[PDB]
Order: sequence, then C-alpha cells, then structure tokens
Amino acid sequence: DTKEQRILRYVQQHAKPGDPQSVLEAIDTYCTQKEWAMNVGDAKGQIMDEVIQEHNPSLVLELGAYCGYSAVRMARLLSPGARLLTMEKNPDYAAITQQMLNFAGLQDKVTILIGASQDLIPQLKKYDVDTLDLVFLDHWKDRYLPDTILLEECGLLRKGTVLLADNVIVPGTPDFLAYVRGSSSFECTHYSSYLEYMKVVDGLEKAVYKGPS
Ligand code: NA
Repeated sequence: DTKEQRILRYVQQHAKPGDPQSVLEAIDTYCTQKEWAMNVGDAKGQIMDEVIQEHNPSLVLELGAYCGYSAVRMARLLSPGARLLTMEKNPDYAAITQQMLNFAGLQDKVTILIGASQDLIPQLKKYDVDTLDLVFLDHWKDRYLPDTILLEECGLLRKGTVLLADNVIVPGTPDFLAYVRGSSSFECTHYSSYLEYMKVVDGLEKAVYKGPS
C-alpha cells in the first residue's frame, strides 16, 4: 500500500465517521508518528483556518491534493452554498481525497477535478466559476507561479481574491514568492510556523490580488 492508502486506512480504523475534527486529528497523529509530516494542524491548519474565516469565501479552488487533509480542513469551514473545487492530476491522490471527504461527511461541499492544471484551469468557467474568492496552493510549489499566471489569463481573479500557498520555506524555481511580492498586483503576507523550537517547519504566503487591468 502507498502512504496515502495507509493514511486513509488509519482514518477508517480510528476516526469517528462524519466528524471532520476527528478525521483531521487522525491524519495528523498518524503522520506525526510516522514522521511523514509533523503536527500539520499546528504548522499550517491554524493559518488556513485564520485566513479562510477572515474572508468567508463562497468559492475556493484547491490546486493540488495528496491525502485530503487540506480539503477536509477547508471544507469543514464553508457555509451553505459555498463550495470547494479540488484540482489534482494524480488519480490515486484524488481517489484518497474523495474517500477522506466521504468519511468526514463533507462530500457535498467539494467537487474533485482530476487532470492537469494547464488543461483544467481554462475550463473552470464550465463549472460556473466566474471569479474565485480564495485559492489554496498545496504542496507542489513549483506549480504555484504557472498556475497563478493561468488564473490571471483566464480571468478567474477579482480584486480581493486571496491566494494562500503552503510549503514556501526555501526559494524555488519558478519563484512564486518573488513573483507575488515584486508585482504591484499582489499584497503579501508570509507566515512561518516554528512549532516549539527555532527552525521553520512550514511556511505559507498569502497574496491578495488587487484586480485586473
Ligand atoms: Na506585491
């Protein structure tokens, strides 16, 4: 079994069905115990919650998924009529994410789009998306800049659209942080989670779009 299959199995065996908090705790406990991801609730979940709750988005796009932790984290916060679209190229990751949301009872809050972002971002209009309220960029940081460019080109960002990117601790290429910070179109905040010691464990960037030209 893959790691993502083993995470789902642990949830199925230990978490309370229909209880998103229980599912999140189970994923976090298991991954921390295996040393695959340390204390994600503390390192990024609390920041995700802060940003989403300050903005109350009606339409969230998640770019990237692995085991569904982030999707459950966000979907549990959405109001009636609000929804999450989760886009992921790897069908195995998308399948685990679907089953994780099902177990949490959050499946009606989410649509899972299985495909490459280059192919699917230009088709988000077919999902009745005019503009997005919040975009969560998950794990695969080298995709963040080209995905942001595609969102701009497809007219999916409005004045006030929030981008929140995970796993931006060290410089990479393409350099998403340099792009949003350097551009006058984005207002930016960086978050560094240290847990209880002095080394960064996770880093996130919030970039708020100022609107199209
Ligand atoms: Na900027």
